[PDB]
Amino acid sequence: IYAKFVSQKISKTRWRPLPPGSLQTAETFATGSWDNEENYISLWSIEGDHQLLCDIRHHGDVMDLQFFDQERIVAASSTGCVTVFLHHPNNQTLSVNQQWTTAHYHTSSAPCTGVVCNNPEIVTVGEDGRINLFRADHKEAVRTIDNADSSTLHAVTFLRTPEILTVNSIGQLKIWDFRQQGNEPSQILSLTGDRVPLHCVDRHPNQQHVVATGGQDGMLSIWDVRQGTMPVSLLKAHEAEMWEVHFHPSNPEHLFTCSEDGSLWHWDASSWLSRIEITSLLPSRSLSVNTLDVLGPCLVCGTDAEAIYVTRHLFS
Repeated sequence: IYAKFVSQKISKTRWRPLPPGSLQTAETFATGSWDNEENYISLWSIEGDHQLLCDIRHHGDVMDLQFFDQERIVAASSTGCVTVFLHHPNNQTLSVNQQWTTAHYHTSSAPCTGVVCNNPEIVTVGEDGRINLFRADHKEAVRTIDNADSSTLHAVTFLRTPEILTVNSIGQLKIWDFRQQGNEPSQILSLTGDRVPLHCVDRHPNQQHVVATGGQDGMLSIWDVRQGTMPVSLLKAHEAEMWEVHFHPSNPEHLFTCSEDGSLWHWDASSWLSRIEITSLLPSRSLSVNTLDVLGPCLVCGTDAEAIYVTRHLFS
């Protein structure tokens, strides 16, 4: 593993997906920054090293970031705007491809807090309680659900599309479907109480009913949406907020979490619904680790020390 300092607090880091049926490992990743007057979305290509491929100014903090496909990156802004940026296949520059400037708003600006992609669909959530389904090259949302909750939506994942699951500031998981009538969830699960925000969620890659969430209190919870209103497992973990949680996409016996307390943990259960081994990957006294991504043996993460950490050799 190695660090590179980049003069911006990094909110989001994501690997560019590999061409289908590629045998090479990930080598390009995107970053989004926050807490600057001038925030950026940047692309980087790879003692290891990486260099700046191109960048673009982003208005507002980068609240979330996902690749939609190899060339399109979707960003959520603190302004409420959702933007598709295009990385050109031939000239490698970034440009604004399309956007929904009123994805989230108060009727005042409402941050877009989460986005997930399943090409051609894009799903977004925000502090206005709106849940949007967008499709590439459609000017208007395909569907918007106006959630009437007094809580704040913090993150979203697909279950089986067009079914989704959201988590909120009072510790509830809510399930929705964009084909549904009305604005109510189909099911709710939650923590014991209303005092513990959930900040992140990820679905298991092969078991569409299994999700992991991370909380204000640093704990990892595992849920089975077929089973009751409560978690299956509640595991002590970090000393402060868990900001992201990811199942490894090709071997989900591995799972990764990161925290405000400066930690990034590699959990190795090699089932989550039933002795898990944990390794802490970053140095002691790191500032908040805001984000991570993993693909094959490659891990990238970004911190409030204005650092990006990379390894392309997690298992060798």
